Amino acid sequence: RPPLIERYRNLLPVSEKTPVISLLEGSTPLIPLKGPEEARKKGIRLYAKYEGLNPTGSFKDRGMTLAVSKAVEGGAQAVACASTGNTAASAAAYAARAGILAIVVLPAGYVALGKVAQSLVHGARIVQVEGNFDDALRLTQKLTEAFPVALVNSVNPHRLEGQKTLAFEVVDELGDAPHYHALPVGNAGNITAHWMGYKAYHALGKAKRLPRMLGFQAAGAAPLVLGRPVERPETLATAIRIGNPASWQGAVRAKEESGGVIEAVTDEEILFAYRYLAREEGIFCEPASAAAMAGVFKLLREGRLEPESTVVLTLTGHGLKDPATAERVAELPPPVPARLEAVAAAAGLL
Amino acid sequence: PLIERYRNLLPVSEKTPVISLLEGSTPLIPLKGPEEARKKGIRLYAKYEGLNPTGSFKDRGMTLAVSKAVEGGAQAVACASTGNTAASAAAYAARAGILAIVVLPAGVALGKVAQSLVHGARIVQVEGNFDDALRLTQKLTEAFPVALVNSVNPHRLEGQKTLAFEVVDELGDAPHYHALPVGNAGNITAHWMGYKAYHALGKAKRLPRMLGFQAAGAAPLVLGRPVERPETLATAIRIGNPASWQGAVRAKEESGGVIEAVTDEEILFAYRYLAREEGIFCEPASAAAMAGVFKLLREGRLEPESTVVLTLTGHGLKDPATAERVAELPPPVPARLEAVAAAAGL
Ligand SMILES: *Cc1c(COP(=O)(O)O)cnc(C)c1O
Ligand SMILES: *Cc1c(COP(=O)(O)O)cnc(C)c1O
Repeated sequence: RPPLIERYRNLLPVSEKTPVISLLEGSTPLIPLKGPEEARKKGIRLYAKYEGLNPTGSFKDRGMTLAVSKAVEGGAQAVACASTGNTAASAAAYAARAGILAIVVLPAGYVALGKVAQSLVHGARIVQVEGNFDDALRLTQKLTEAFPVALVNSVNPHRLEGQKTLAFEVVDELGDAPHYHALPVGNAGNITAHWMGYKAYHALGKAKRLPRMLGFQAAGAAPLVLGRPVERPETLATAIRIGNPASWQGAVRAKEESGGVIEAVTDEEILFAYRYLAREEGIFCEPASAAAMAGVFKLLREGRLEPESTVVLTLTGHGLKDPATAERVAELPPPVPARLEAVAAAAGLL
Repeated sequence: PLIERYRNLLPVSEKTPVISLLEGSTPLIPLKGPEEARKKGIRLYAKYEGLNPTGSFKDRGMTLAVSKAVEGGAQAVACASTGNTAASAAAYAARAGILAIVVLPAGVALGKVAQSLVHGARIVQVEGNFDDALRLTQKLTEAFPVALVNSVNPHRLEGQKTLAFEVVDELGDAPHYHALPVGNAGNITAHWMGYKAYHALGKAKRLPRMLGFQAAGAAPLVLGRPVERPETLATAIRIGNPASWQGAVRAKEESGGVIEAVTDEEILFAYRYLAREEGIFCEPASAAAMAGVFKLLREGRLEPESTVVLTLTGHGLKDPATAERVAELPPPVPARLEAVAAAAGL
């Protein structure tokens, strides 16, 4: 696992003066999937780029390594965001690695300790303000303008450049870009970066073809499917519970230029794919990440994937990011006497 | 795949069905410090096993144990524990299309087994104690087509030995010292096996001194006798009678290393240090390895200019309870730039 910035140095906005703040993120496994049967019946091969195996458990590490490295190169004493999720955790981990502050501004009483616990252990400075979520974003902006603090939010150009490397790794591995590439779409910075990576590698000549990007959003938070912002987003897939994507334009360009789509999958569909990956492929990912697999199931049922094609799915986060969704009251059989036969019977071996 | 990468050094053949989640090949992250180490030119590297498919190094052993189990036509794998072994076993069982059985004493925080459950593991609770569950799992794997995938399965040790191969492959040689946590001691046994094997190959031009560490409240190998009431927030190494006891002692003696204890406070300190200073979030049991290095460092027991590798066994995401316990949310401040800057430490 080389530092991501070093693996693609000549293709990234870095110089010899750029301080490489790396946790050896990237270079994640591209697991060939066994099925599903719907796909095998048509010679369609699926590969899961397992981004949950990045340092903080999310693909965001790809963008953060570059963003914090550049921030430091600029003399920044800290980075900031107004996120309560995987962004804050990634920012905090890299800030810690750099020896600088990670600042997260949020409306008081909004988040639970459990959700920001990861970023806090990394020493994140979480500032709850007595105001609205608009007050937090705003105060964040001014912090970035009055002090040496870099904003590492969704639109940070460096986060997008770093996230582009995922496409590079896929082509390096497969020998070419896949026919299709599915992934979840929240603020849409990831699908925008994926498309950037593919176009860049294509121009470089390492990728002969360009994949059709397949973006999927939860039905309850599908502004890019609906073609309008969603004021009241909702879904068990927290990572993509977004009503106004920050990289809206980037997503639409990626979709259009790649000849792809951005469609919706229901929470039931997301939950189904979530279970499928865990029980059938042995891959535990976040519900939002599962949306990508739900998306492939959807198009397979609709007969919209060409036979004999290759499909790559970016499973964005690790299942451990959201234990709650995995801890529904199990309702396990009652205990059995400490007798072997009883045990084998309970284990279903008889 | 790990099994393919080290095919010639593992007990496999063309007949072995490879059940892999592409585990292994984890990052060997060079640590910035601590200062105590920089002071003596002692370089530290963290082999981050928390980035394996299920979040712990055990996947190294599980891929081999399950693959061999299937080679023998096993209809299932089983273990008498909660936590990482259960989760790793369940994930690979799912991958292979066979059952994962987890036998536990009756009377169980779903968090201890939620990860194995999401993979579809079958939990069987028996009305008896820990020994009854283990005794029953043993008899179960002897009578039925079920492989026992606990710390003493020989295939798990062989698979886990690969960690040493990778460390040598990347550094270009074996390190002067290799620290890691010790629960059932299968991991330290495997690490030594790996170094010995690479030594026979000429890959390692030196043998590292193995430095094992246990939580003070669960340090049987440090006390020379079993602990009937093991205690420690470091759940993964809260083991009173290590199943791979002799293997550990041999690793310690033959390598000229040690197996010492660190307190829960020292473990939390190392845990905070890794995340806050190196940006590495690991499970508390894993931090005991860094705690151990901190200990020998202040005792002046690590040769200057030497290389020290630490196996951080699991990912911090494995233990949210401890993370929440350590985390603290500051009180709200007014929504004013000066109040925010002040609180952000600017
Ligand atoms: C941030 C995140 C997303 C959403 O990605 P965008 O670039 O906002 O579209 C999806 N899944 C996970 C696990 C994430 O962390
Ligand atoms: C299993 C485990 C240990 C203990 O390893 P032993 O082989 O039992 O010595 C330590 N840390 C983690 C994260 C583990 O999963």
